[PDB]
Amino acid sequence: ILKTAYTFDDVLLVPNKSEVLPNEVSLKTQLTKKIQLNIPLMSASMDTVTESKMAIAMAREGGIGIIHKNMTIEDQAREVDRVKRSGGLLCGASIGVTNDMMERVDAVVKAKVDVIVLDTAHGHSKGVIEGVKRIKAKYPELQVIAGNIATPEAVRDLAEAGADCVKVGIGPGSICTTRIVAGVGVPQLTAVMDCAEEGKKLGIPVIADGGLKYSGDIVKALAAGACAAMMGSIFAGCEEAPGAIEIYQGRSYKVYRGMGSLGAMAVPEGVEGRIAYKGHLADTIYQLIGGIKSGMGYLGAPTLENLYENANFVVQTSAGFRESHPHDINITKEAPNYS
Amino acid sequence: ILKTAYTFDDVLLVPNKSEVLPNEVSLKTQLTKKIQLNIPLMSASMDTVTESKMAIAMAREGGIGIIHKNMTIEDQAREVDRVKRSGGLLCGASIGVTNDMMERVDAVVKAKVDVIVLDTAHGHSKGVIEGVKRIKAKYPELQVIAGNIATPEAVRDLAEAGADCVKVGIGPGSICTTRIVAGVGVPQLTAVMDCAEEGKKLGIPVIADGGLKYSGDIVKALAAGACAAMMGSIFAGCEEAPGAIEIYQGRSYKVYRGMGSLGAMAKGVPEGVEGRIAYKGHLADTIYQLIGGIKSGMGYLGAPTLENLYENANFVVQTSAGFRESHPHDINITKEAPNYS
Amino acid sequence: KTAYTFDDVLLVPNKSEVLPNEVSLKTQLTKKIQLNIPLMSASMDTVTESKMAIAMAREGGIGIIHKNMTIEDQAREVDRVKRSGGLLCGASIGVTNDMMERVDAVVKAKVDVIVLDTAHGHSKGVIEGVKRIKAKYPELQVIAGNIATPEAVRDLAEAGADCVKVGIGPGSICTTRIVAGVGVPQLTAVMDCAEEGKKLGIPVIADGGLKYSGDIVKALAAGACAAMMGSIFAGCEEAPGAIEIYQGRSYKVYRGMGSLGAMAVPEGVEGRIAYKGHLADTIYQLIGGIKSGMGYLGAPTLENLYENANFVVQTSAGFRESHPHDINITKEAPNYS
Amino acid sequence: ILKTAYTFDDVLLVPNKSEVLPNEVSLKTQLTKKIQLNIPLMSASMDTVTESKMAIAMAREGGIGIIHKNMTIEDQAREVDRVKRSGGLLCGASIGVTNDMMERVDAVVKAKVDVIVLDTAHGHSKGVIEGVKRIKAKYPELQVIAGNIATPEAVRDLAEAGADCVKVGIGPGSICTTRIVAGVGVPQLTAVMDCAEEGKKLGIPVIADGGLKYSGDIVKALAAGACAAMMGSIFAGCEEAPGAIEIYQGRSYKVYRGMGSLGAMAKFVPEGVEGRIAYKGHLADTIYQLIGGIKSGMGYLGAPTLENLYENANFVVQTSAGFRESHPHDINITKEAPNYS
Ligand SMILES: O=C(Cn1c(-c2ccccn2)nc2ccccc21)Nc1ccc2ccccc2c1
Ligand SMILES: O=C(Cn1c(-c2ccccn2)nc2ccccc21)Nc1ccc2ccccc2c1
Ligand SMILES: O=C(Cn1c(-c2ccccn2)nc2ccccc21)Nc1ccc2ccccc2c1
Ligand SMILES: O=C(Cn1c(-c2ccccn2)nc2ccccc21)Nc1ccc2ccccc2c1
Ligand SMILES: O=c1[nH]cnc2c1ncn2[C@@H]1O[C@H](COP(=O)(O)O)[C@@H](O)[C@H]1O
Ligand SMILES: O=c1[nH]cnc2c1ncn2[C@@H]1O[C@H](COP(=O)(O)O)[C@@H](O)[C@H]1O
Ligand SMILES: O=c1[nH]cnc2c1ncn2[C@@H]1O[C@H](COP(=O)(O)O)[C@@H](O)[C@H]1O
Ligand SMILES: O=c1[nH]cnc2c1ncn2[C@@H]1O[C@H](COP(=O)(O)O)[C@@H](O)[C@H]1O
Repeated sequence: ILKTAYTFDDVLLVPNKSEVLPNEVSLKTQLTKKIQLNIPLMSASMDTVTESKMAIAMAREGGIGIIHKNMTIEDQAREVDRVKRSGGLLCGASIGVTNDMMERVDAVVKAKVDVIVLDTAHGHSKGVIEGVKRIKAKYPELQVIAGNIATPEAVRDLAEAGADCVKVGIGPGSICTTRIVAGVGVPQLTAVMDCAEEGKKLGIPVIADGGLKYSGDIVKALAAGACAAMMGSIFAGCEEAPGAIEIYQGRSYKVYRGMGSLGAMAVPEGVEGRIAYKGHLADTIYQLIGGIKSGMGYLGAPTLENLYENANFVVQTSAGFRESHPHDINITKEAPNYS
Repeated sequence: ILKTAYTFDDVLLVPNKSEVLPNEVSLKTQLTKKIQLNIPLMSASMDTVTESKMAIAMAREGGIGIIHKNMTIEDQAREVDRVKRSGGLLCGASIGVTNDMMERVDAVVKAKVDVIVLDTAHGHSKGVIEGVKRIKAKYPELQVIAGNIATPEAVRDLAEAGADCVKVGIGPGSICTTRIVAGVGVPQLTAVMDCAEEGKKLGIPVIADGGLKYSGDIVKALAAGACAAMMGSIFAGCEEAPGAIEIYQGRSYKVYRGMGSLGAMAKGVPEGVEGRIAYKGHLADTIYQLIGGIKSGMGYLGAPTLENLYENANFVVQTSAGFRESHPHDINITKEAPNYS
Repeated sequence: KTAYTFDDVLLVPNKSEVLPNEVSLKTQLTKKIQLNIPLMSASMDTVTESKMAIAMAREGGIGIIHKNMTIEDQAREVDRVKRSGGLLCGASIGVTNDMMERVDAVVKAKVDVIVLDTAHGHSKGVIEGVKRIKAKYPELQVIAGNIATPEAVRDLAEAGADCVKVGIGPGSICTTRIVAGVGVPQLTAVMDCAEEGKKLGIPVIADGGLKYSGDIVKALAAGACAAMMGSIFAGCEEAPGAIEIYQGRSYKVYRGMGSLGAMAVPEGVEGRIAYKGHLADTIYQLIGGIKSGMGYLGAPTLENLYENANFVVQTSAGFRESHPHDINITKEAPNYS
Repeated sequence: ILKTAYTFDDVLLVPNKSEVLPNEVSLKTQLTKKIQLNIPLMSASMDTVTESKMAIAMAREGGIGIIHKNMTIEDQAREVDRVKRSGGLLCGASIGVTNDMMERVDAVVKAKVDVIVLDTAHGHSKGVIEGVKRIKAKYPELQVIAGNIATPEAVRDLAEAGADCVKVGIGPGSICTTRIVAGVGVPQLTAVMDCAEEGKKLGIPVIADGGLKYSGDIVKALAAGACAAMMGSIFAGCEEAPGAIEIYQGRSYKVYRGMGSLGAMAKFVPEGVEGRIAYKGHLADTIYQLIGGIKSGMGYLGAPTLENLYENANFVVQTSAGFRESHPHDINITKEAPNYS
């Protein structure tokens, strides 16, 4: 009708002439204008992904973790404190549009938090916009990420409110049912391209949040203009993630649920389930890092800015999708970076 | 060849700036120019969906039930009389193009019915047009819904026949095999927005009938210009629905069949199937989930009213790959969700 | 260009003054051959012989006897049909050395229509075939297949063919598009050939890929004078072969004429299909479906169907909406699955 | 975003007028200007696909096999020698970009190799262009194939580097995960078609490598303009391939793995997977079916030669439903088909 939007599986990157080996690329990126990460990875702010244990591991990996707000204000400030009490580690906290929102900001700021994430289901709303201005009035130097959005117009209005960064993604999450119960959402790839274009026109970087399943998907997001990528599912199985280990018919599992699921709220827009135990975060990141560098090797990109400036996309069909994945083969040895 | 028509699964709505919250929006819709609903929901006129018990619950919930015509004229009048006697409640009655069509209409009008619906497989037929013209000639004050159509040309013809509202949908039904056995039909979303646009010019509202699986599908149908959504499958497993609770493999199910199926025809070539649907419980609990999802969508599009929703709605087309990520993926769902399965 | 098959498209409802019990299914197969209903059984060694061809003509269609037998045997099969009242009968010939001997035999048996069935109808061998036959028998009705292009219609109509069979690859037992990579999606194929055929006053037969009665309507609306089917009639008692039981279920062997078994590099497969029972009740569901379809388009005649037919394309999501969904079917419909 | 790119399964070939029978067509092709093959088939340079046993079988069958480089320099030169001394047989040898690459080239040339393949994940790079130049400057008469690429620009750079032949394919391999872990690649048919077109302007042939499952897939590649087709999956299950015949549940299998898999590389990040495929018996039977399938295709398009096949070939695009129609459907296949599974 208006246009057809695409997600990550609809698209492929086209190989460019390369004069750079995968081990020669640099994954440095600017999260906000005052905060630089060594790798463009962020762990999701959920009660089953990121607490003290995960945030410390991520920051030590060159990324950053966002402490979830599904706890008391006192507890969250203590979680942030733990991360800051172990070296100069970057740490983020989650803030929501509520009645005690400023009291919550006051606590984590005193806990010396680096970045604040103001995430609601609908970022392009009166609550979020006025909320950002209200936070930027008391703490002008505090770095603020707002979300989530899916349109260029939302990027502009959030920038006007004083946001330093915006989170992009309405519906792509593996645990998300927003597009099903509300019928609302924009396919993540198109959403990232449209928002990053407007973002680079105003000087405000964007974050690709949700829908990422493979390392190659991250390369598509980074080549679409995203300054960083947020994942829950990929990190939820890691040992650094909250929750106990469950054994189900010989295999090991970890629980994983959306912040809009029934259990987390204790009308839902998320589900609740389990994912396979992956082990330590370091091993997951290694395969992710290696895959991205390999991708940037194919495109001749030494940095992430060169990746974006010289990336060409092509659309693939259902048949092309089957060709991209391994096919007509009975896999006997599982790979660390696939399935 | 002519064009590409889309269904609900094909599209998604784009979020607008929002200065409203889901608990602040109004769901009041306008069925006909005289009949107003509090929520744009109505139960399908099917022998396994809407009887007096269901029609009562639908009305008290803010919507309206439509009594099916698979029974004697005397019995259908009694079903309506049961609904209207228990409080001042809205009620609908189904009429078909038959020989005793007018006498069936005569009976339900005597039972103080609010709206008549001339539902048939092919609404854009001579029998319906001449049929509506007779009902409107005898009862000029009686509100008439006529279906089913799928093209704007049929909207012009039925409205010209005197209809007050039209019902859209040929094929979308969960129990429907019309598109398979006849090869005839139009994907419901394209069908709805085509007819609603034409009906908007003539001032005749349209009804999105069939094909709605989740609460988000309704939001799409309302944004496409429909004034109300008709559903059979969603309500079929509810307590207020006709039929006994049958147990299959230790789970509770109710029988749900098509009006054009083999079983329904025997009651009084098939274009429907017969099957079972899980028992969902009381209607209020199912309506609550539907309303909540609809109010969320209107919160996302920043629309306080159903009209404003239609005025500022932007659809985007997703592929089968986009359909995958739109649903939950890469996770073993263990806990149960009230609005997803 | 992207070409479509039957499941890609849907017919759009028109204004209707006619009812399904009033329509007419009379069609003109050739110029001087007409059927009461536009259905014909495939000339396959597991579908059509005298018993099937007799049943087909009695219902109002016509069956074509397969050529996978001796010239004497196929001549007897035709006679067995012709003896059983004034019943229509068809016979298939191929581009062979004794093709003229086979033609002479079935003509002597007073067959009504002949069909040259080749994998590639648009070839030198088939054009010579039609032209050589029409020289000896200017009054013998000839169908020629298979083709998929309008150019092929022209070249075949100019050879003296009375009708052309359309379909390369849609067959349920076919692997041509897989082993050769050649073919055209049947709907676009019939639609393109039908338009060219109307210009020349030559009818086209939609052959292969027909699963439901709605699919048959789509072909007729595209401009096909008739529809040929193997799979829908394969499991019937009137079809050749014996009933084989496999793990409790009664099946009949159905196989492509280009499979290893029928040849005794294949372009067909050999499989089993469920026992459907008598042909009469299958036809009753097909005819009634086609009637329903025509009623939706306000078409009293087949030629009126084609003139006012408007197609529309659906996605794979619209496909899942067209079939019955989100319900556990407990009773098998007589015309669906 | 650019145009949409297609896979073999996305398209079909339109039949042409034909005066030729499949038994009359010729399958001769020029792999390079100096090298001619009786049949346009190649085996992949992989440790689970091609060694002297396979190369000899491929050669005797009219094609050529490329010895892989997962062995020492003395071992590979030894394998090449076995093929050359067995009879007047063609043989290829695979080379990678390393410090000992010129030493390895010297060895296989001394073994009288016919063609060198510079195999790498990304042929369009500084390393490969320098390699082709460094080799050609020392061995001007030696035939050099370069890959892998997927763009016409890469063709020009390789041709300008001195390459005699270009291998295309980024990610279509059956055991490949490059498009999944790097998100990089081009659907093979579009790649082959683009690279062949640029090749025709320059006068340099292109190989279609990977993603071929059926004989009909090969025909599309050849019609797109490729000079030959390189296959791993189709050949790896044969007896002449390396690796023992493994058994599982009364069914005999063989091990087939990608050269970028964890097992073949022997921390690292893999771009391939290891698995198992069915035992197909002898290569002679497999080749016979592939040849027969191509001869059939050429007869459909009225093409007596491969060059005549490319010139009058018309492609059409099919949807998902067309894909279902193209394959066998609604039938329980009982007997085994020698060219379909
Ligand atoms: O709050 C939720 C659902 N929800 C979630 C959640 C979080 C992330 C993604 C999806 N849903 N978490 C919740 C926790 C409690 C209650 C409702 C919740 N959804 C909406 C929907 C429309 C809105 C319009 C304007 C302003 C806010 C709106 C909020
Ligand atoms: O004859 C068959 C295969 N075949 C079939 C068959 C029939 C219909 C559809 C597909 N295949 N039946 C056969 C019976 C015996 C031997 C081969 C057969 N295939 C071909 C393929 C290309 C041709 C090009 C020019 C002239 C004739 C050509 C024939
Ligand atoms: O009557 C039914 C089938 N049918 C149904 C039904 C109702 C809704 C959706 C699908 N089918 N209910 C029936 C009850 C009795 C007999 C037939 C019935 N279908 C048709 C089909 C084409 C028509 C064309 C012109 C006029 C009327 C036509 C009717
Ligand atoms: O070589 C591999 C991975 N790899 C493979 C392999 C072979 C064929 C297809 C895919 N991958 N085989 C390997 C063997 C050892 C180590 C890495 C290997 N990956 C890449 C990816 C992008 C590059 C860009 C410029 C230069 C070199 C690049 C290398
Ligand atoms: O329950 C919810 N409903 C919808 N989206 C959610 C919910 N919980 C988390 N998300 C989003 O999904 C992202 C992670 O999804 P995933 O990594 O693709 O599994 C988070 O960073 C949030 O943006
Ligand atoms: O048997 C039938 N054949 C075709 N459509 C039907 C039949 N019975 C009911 N319908 C339609 O399908 C609607 C309900 O389908 P659902 O709510 O989408 O499951 C009804 O309101 C009718 O419009
Ligand atoms: O072996 C074969 N290979 C390819 N096509 C075949 C073969 N046998 C029959 N056909 C075609 O397929 C049609 C029937 O297919 P179906 O109706 O789709 O089952 C026949 O009328 C022939 O046109
Ligand atoms: O591990 C790998 N990763 C990616 N591609 C590979 C790998 N190993 C082999 N290939 C390619 O895949 C081709 C064979 O794929 P197939 O014929 O589709 O099985 C080879 O000729 C190589 O071009």
